[PDB]
Amino acid sequence: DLGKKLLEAARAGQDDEVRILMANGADVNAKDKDGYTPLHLAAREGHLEIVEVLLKAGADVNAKDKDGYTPLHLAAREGHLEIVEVLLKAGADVNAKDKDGYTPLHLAAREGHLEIVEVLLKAGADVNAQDKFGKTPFDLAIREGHEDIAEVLQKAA
Repeated sequence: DLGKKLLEAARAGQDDEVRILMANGADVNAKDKDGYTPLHLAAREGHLEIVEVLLKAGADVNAKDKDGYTPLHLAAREGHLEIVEVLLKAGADVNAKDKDGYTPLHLAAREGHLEIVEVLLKAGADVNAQDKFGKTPFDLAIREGHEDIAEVLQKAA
């Protein structure tokens, strides 16, 4: 199964290998046991070239894993700025919620990725989105002391 191979190559950042598999018919929307697609894994790991290749192949940019995470959730959490931007351009739902109501903005704020927070805001991230605990990204920012993020978030309110 070429999908299972594309998943591993995407995670491993094996560009030539990803290239070969897709050039040879690999299912770009292959899912692993946890619902990750190659786009999730590449986005999480920071493999930009692979991300772009998958997107152009029409990979579902808003695919959800078993917990509702989109590739944008992962890139934003991990702090991969270039990947976040590429995902957004490809139509990523910037306000996608996971099973706990976490948006990419929540995750970026929680993690302290200011640059990503700003980029998410420009793409129309909802600063008022609440998670399962009724917390907004602003709340998460205060709860990690991310004051630069807290301020950016409050100005976008």
